[PDB]
Amino acid sequence: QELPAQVKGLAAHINLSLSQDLAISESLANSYFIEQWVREGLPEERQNDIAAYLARLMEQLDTELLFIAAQHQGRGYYFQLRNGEFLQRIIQPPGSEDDWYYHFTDSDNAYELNLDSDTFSPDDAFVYVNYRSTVNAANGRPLVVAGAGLDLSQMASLIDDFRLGGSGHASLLSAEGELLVRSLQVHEATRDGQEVLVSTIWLPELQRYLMVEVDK
Amino acid sequence: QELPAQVKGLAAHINLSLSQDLAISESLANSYFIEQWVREGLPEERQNDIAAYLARLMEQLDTELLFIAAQHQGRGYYFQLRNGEFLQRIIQPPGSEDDWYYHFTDSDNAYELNLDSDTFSPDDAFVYVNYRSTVNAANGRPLVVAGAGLDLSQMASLIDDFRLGGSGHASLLSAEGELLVRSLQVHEATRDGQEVLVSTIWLPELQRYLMVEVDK
Ligand SMILES: Nc1nc2[nH]cnc2c(=O)[nH]1
Ligand SMILES: Nc1nc2[nH]cnc2c(=O)[nH]1
Repeated sequence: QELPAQVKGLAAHINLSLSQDLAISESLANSYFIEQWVREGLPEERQNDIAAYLARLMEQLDTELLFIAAQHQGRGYYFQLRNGEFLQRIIQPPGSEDDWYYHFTDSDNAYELNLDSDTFSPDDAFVYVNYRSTVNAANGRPLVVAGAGLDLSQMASLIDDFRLGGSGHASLLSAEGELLVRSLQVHEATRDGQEVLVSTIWLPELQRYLMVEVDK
Repeated sequence: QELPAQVKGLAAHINLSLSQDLAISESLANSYFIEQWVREGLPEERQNDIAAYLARLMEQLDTELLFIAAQHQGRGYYFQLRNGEFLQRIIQPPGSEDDWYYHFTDSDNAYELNLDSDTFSPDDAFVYVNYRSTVNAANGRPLVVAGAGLDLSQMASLIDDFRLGGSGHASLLSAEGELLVRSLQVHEATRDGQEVLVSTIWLPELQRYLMVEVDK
């Protein structure tokens, strides 16, 4: 049976791409230079530097968004490099859209992959790689929560990266059944028109399932 | 046949570990802060900072050695964090042991995994993750060549990480037959005493082959 092993290998491909992104996100969240920039009071004079730094990562990871959420004097600051623009704002109280932060920082997870609409542009939704810094602020929250906001179209192109015979559909869903993107125990099911074979597997790094259809 | 697929999966495990190391090495070689420290003339005043920075990576990658080779005014400087010590020296001409540099910088490879004896301590030999910076100096050489020096004992523990049935031996060799470490088309060969099954596969990221023996 080539199809099950092929599904496992493609899942491994997705895993290694996300793992490169995750390692870079951890190194960014625990960056000594970013922590020193935070302790210095986040001077605007060095912002350009910071931008360049994040640029060097965006070129390597090919991700649309890069974000840094810093804590200083009890205030949270959200910075984002995207499309050459370096945007900055203040993190909102838990009653607004930034409650995700209060979520991830209240969980004991070192990292989570939460899908959410962008706070600078609510129209676009991204898959955010929230990684927590080892250092904690005086209020108990992570000093830095940095990572990469992935454009879901890329998600579509890297699952469309490999196709079995050039046909079939590959889908990636969430744990509640919310579908994220579209291009072990294998089963056979009759689809509308013609029958197909389906087989699913769950990714722990993404917290999310993966299905695939194949005909002849 | 479970053994071939198991060999492929363990090779994938080795690949993903080395890939985390490689991504961190690339981000370090193309670090904007390191490049600014180089352009500033490599001030000793900031050395502590640099050290801390590299420390933050060594804690994440669990690698014995971290190295940075910088170019400034036509002179090459070799820095290494290891065991809490921040060592620094001048890169030797091609007639000495640093010729590896002139090798890797003369190849069009973005990165190479060269095994070599340490230049600060010739007794210990490491597997060096040489990654080239995108920026080039005025003399045409990479402005920064940074990465991680892996202790081969770790290499032994991550191939001993997974064992089939708790028996058998897994070996990793070079392209000339030089064995690196010890714990597709499968073949059967009679070893001294009792017969065994052997199957090998080549890793492109490591440029190196992988064998494995199994009895019953
Ligand atoms: N909306 C939103 N923006 C983010 N920026 C970083 N992480 C997130 C997240 O989870 N949601
Ligand atoms: N000896 C030695 N030291 C290194 N430091 C970084 N790369 C190397 C290498 O290839 N050889």
